[PDB]
Amino acid sequence: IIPVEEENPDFWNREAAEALGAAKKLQPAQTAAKNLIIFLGDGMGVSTVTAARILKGQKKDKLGPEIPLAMDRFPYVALSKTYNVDKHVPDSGATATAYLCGVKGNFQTIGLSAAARFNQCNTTRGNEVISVMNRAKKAGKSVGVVTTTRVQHASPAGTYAHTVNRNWYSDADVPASARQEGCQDIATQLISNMDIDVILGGGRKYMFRMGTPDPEYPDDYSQGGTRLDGKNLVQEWLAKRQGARYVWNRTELMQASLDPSVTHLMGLFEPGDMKYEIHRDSTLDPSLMEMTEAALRLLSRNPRGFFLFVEGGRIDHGHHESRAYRALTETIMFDDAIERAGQLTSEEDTLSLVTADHSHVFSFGGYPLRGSSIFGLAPGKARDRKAYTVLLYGNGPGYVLKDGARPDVTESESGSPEYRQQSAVPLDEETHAGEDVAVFARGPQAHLVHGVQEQTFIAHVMAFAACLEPYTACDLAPPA
Amino acid sequence: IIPVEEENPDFWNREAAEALGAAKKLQPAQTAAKNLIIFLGDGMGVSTVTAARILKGQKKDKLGPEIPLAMDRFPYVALSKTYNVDKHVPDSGATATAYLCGVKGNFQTIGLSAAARFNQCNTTRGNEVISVMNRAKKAGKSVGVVTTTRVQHASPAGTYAHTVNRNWYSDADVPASARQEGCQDIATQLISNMDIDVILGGGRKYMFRMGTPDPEYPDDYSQGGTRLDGKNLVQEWLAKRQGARYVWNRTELMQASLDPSVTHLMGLFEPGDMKYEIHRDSTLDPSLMEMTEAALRLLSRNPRGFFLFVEGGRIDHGHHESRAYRALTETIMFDDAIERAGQLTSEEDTLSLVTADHSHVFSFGGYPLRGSSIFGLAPGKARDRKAYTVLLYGNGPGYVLKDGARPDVTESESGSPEYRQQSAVPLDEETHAGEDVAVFARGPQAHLVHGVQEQTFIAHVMAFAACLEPYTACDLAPPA
Ligand SMILES: *[C@@H]1O[C@H](CO)[C@@H](O)[C@H](O)[C@H]1NC(C)=O
Ligand SMILES: *[C@@H]1O[C@H](CO)[C@@H](O)[C@H](O)[C@H]1NC(C)=O
Ligand SMILES: *[C@@H]1O[C@H](CO)[C@@H](O)[C@H](O)[C@H]1NC(C)=O
Ligand SMILES: *[C@@H]1O[C@H](CO)[C@@H](O)[C@H](O)[C@H]1NC(C)=O
Ligand SMILES: [Ca+2]
Ligand SMILES: [Ca+2]
Ligand SMILES: [Mg+2]
Ligand SMILES: [Mg+2]
Ligand SMILES: [Zn+2]
Ligand SMILES: [Zn+2]
Ligand SMILES: [Zn+2]
Ligand SMILES: [Zn+2]
Repeated sequence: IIPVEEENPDFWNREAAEALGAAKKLQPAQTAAKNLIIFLGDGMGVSTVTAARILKGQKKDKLGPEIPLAMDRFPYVALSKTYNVDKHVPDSGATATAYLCGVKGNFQTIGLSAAARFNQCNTTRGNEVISVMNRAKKAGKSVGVVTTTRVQHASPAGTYAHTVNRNWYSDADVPASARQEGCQDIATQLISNMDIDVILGGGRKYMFRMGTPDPEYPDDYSQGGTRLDGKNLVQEWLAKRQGARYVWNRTELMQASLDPSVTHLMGLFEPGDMKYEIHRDSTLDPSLMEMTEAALRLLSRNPRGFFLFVEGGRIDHGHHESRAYRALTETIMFDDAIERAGQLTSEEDTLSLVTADHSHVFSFGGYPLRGSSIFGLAPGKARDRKAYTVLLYGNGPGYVLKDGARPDVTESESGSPEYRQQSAVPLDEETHAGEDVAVFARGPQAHLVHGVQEQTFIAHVMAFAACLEPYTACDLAPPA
Repeated sequence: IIPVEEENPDFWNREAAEALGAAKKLQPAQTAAKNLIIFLGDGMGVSTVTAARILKGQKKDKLGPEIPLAMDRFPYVALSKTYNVDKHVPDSGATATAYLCGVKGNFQTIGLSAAARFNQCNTTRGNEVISVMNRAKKAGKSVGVVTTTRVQHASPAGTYAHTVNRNWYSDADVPASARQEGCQDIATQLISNMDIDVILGGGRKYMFRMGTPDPEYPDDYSQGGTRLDGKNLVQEWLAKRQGARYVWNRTELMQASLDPSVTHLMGLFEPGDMKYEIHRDSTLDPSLMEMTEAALRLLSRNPRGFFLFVEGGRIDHGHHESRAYRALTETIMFDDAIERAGQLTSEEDTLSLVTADHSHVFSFGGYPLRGSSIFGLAPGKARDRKAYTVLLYGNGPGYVLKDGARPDVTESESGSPEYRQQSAVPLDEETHAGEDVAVFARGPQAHLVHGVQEQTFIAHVMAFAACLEPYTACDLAPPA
């Protein structure tokens, strides 16, 4: 559909004139950031962002691509180079080390330099690299970890842990030799490595001993505690903090977030990862947006400021399933959380960065008409005279041969929330992609986010902006 | 391979400290641009840029992803939204209208507002939108069009033409009704619409009448002239310009580019598009880099400055064939041309933008090791126990079923210049992609290139920077 208003060149000339005016008004801050927020869209590459924008635009009353995402409104953009030291196409652990600790590492390790080796406990020590969140805490700021995955998953773990193996969620996962050598599981590291004021997401199970019924699924044993060392880490965490509260559901989160004197809040809302937003029980579970507001309620009380990590952690998972519907709906909720944080904080004193850890082999093609669904079919048949989707994957589990050929697909099918887009190569899981991802930035020192940078730049600019870390001699005036 | 130096966190800390220093030194110009250069990588999306960087890095003596492209060194980056008014995934014609005329248009039209309709000659008039190159010429600047495609192809045509149909290369292509209605073929528009000082690329055939032997392929009739109206457009062009010279080979280009008193230069080096760089006859044909130097030699003589359009036009073509080897080698040559222009011009007075018209359904995945060839196989077999490549396409002509299944592939095969990477969907041509592309910018007013913008922004910032177009009342000091 051709929007009549866009047929007039003045429509475009007006918009661009407005764009130039706004571009010209941009000025660098001379003041430091009181607060730091990194929003991490896990797997949210450039193709995911554009596709998400179109979907969200249509979710509203619009044609799609012309409607900005909240992240699109951020003034400063850079491209981030995501390679790990040992692999061109990275994982979440070693990219976390880069954008949270400012040092690149090897695939599947977290918070360690590339002198460490994956799954070799005895290469750990000396190679720990401290996150900017850790450094923010050392400087007196409150710190928060918020994600739709397990809080012990690779991305949030980058804020606090150091491990040669991202799979070491609880002691149950650590080989005896590594346990003997003192490599702690991530759940333990979560409560021991540093003080964290707010911890919100999934991952209940790793905190409790085997036999412990999950409170929300007391009749599904696979959801119960996993630990073999007898520890209740929630209880240990509560015991070492006054003002500490633990919640596992939305209503309790709500009460806690408004309760003055709740100073430490741990909200673990599923046994493992939180449900996709489309499957979320809105009585039992907070959305990402709700969790980030809950975090902000508590974190904003500290006069010295805060560091907050907010992850759209299941964007990635949607893409791995090659279910773009799940990837993009997670991305919209991620964008809503970004929008909400923007409503609850000031860019005068808060440096906010939105980025992705890496991308996916996700593409948006065919030649679909303006206003068409992102989940629709490309106009015109493929060379095999069957339809195909505008959304596709390079590889992954949507590769199908139905009696010896690529199957036709219909609009109703292509539009289903369970639909897996086709790929060129069958894999149980679609693969990450190695191309540059965006960094969006607003707030004090956001103008420093520019050009094409190593992913490590994200950690360093945030540390610099807040006068942390090796930049205590930033030469910045106090936050506005 | 793990580079030993990168195992030390100070490697990363040093680099990022250096990055912050450079970021902090960036200052906006208060002066206008004397010169304007747009480098257009046709089809050169974010995945193409990263893949190209890795290849080029290894072409040198390096592991790949850590080595900047010339374009990577540009300080300012924005994301450009490429949708056409009528289609989410655009073509080269209507994106040209956006980044060259500052107005979005409909798919397969050039230099027309979206009030025009494709292939409807009688919707043309009133809807012409004038390019910033045209406006630069009106302001006394010299102007140059340089590309590896036909100079009448959609992208260069955006600098000078206005047509409802990009396929109208010569009069031979225009229906009688449209000819009767006065819609001129692009080759005619090339010589008639405006004065152009330098025209370098392919497209000899459309300039000469049928029967005219091509000078370089006098024994292949399909390469001869196409025109039915009896016109020799080269002769007509030469006749209306003193100092005018026409060349069809590299040695003549060389002589002309150093010949003072050659004031107008038309170099048409193939009948149609120029050969891929890997197939270029270096005695007969100039590379893109060589052509852009030739252009700069002539254009730089004007004291009022110049506008130059330089296109890596066959990046796109490589991707359409799903031959990433051709796409990426074109991208490297495009980057070399950017590097060369940077050597021959000053960022004190030259605004240079590098961008793409749109992307492709090209992805870079698997989990390949550091230092591995971009054309190599992903480590580990696919779910069908056969190898797969790190480079893949969503759709296109690399979709193969060899006796009823996805064929295995070897390293020697994957690395061949003729190799087509696999896709999910068979198409004669791989399809453009609709995700945002990068804009890289350096020079006076380059800092205005920021955030997420409509593609039209590219035209407007360039016009603004040079105080052209509707921005004669820019409020800028004279060029430095
Ligand atoms: C780590 O332990 C393994 C297993 O015994 C051993 O082979 C290796 O040498 C150790 N490396 C270090 C750094 O001690
Ligand atoms: C939420 O958690 C509390 C325990 O803290 C429990 O009493 C309440 O029943 C829970 N709500 C639901 C709906 O399960
Ligand atoms: C263009 O010409 C066609 C063919 O005769 C006609 O149907 C149509 O109405 C014309 N449109 C305009 C704008 O004159
Ligand atoms: C280049 O063009 C000129 C005509 O301008 C011709 O005399 C010369 O032979 C050409 N060179 C080659 C190698 O064909
Ligand atoms: Ca729950
Ligand atoms: Ca030639
Ligand atoms: Mg994650
Ligand atoms: Mg082109
Ligand atoms: Zn990830
Ligand atoms: Zn992942
Ligand atoms: Zn194109
Ligand atoms: Zn194309």
